[PDB]
Amino acid sequence: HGIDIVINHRLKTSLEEGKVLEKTVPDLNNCKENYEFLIKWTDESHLHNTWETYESIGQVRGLKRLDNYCKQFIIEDQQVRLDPYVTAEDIEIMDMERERRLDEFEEFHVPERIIDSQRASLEDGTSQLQYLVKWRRLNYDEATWENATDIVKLAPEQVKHFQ
Amino acid sequence: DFHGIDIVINHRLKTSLEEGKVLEKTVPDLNNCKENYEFLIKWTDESHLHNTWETYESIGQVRGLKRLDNYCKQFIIEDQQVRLDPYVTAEDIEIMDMERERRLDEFEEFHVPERIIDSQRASLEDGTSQLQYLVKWRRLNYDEATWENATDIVKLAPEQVKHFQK
Repeated sequence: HGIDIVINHRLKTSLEEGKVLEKTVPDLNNCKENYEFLIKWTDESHLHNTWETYESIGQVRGLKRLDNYCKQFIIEDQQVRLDPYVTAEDIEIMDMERERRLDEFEEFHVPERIIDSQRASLEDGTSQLQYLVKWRRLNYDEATWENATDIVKLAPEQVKHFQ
Repeated sequence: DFHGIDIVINHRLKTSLEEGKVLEKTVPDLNNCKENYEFLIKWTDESHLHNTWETYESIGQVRGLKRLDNYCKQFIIEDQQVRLDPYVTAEDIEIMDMERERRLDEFEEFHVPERIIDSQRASLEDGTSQLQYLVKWRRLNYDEATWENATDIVKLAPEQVKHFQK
């Protein structure tokens, strides 16, 4: 359960909008204090992505990934945006680049097909059905085993076509 | 003289909760809304510069709670009745998406100063003092102008401060 990919950031809960509206470039300390980050975890499909702060992720593997995300997608971004000789072109190109990128991650929590189905034996007396899910636009290497009853909540037609 | 819910502007997935929780193909009920989301609050007697994302948990015992309940009903629960419906058409979805987008674009204006109207220097309890600008916000507009800390308003709008000061 480490950081695989950082996908996005947004203003931190319980913090005034004003804080991320300043016309100066944030520091890395600004990044940790002002934002939450949408984390894709190493052990898990995009279905299990979560927004965290630096404080809530705690002592985690893959931290340099969070730092690098901050450097590129907040700090350098804001160097370009807040530059005195920034152009209207630059802004539109950066906006469309970001949108295109976020649009692609949106694919990855959608099942394309369900590939296989095993039932798991739990430590208790009990058992739970699992589906091997191929995700949209991710390859077969990234198909993951998921709880069957989550997949039915998420993708009832794809489970029907299963059956 | 208080801090309650004035307007609920938007909702988003709660921090530390898996995305799957808001990706299910069933209509949320009000308990779902309380557990799965955060909500962007405009507070009574604060400008939109002071809006914050809160959960039902973090807002606690707060005035104007009915406004959060009505936000949930209209914009999450209703919205999902229509989207996850039967009977839904491609046109319905595009219309709803556009309506939301237009609503949220308008709110964006409200934390952007149009003009600084006046300055006063506030006398603080500790014997010190802080300057205060009266800001007219874009698209608001005059009864909603607010006194703001002068230095916030330079971090936010340095040009509309050079032009106030020329």
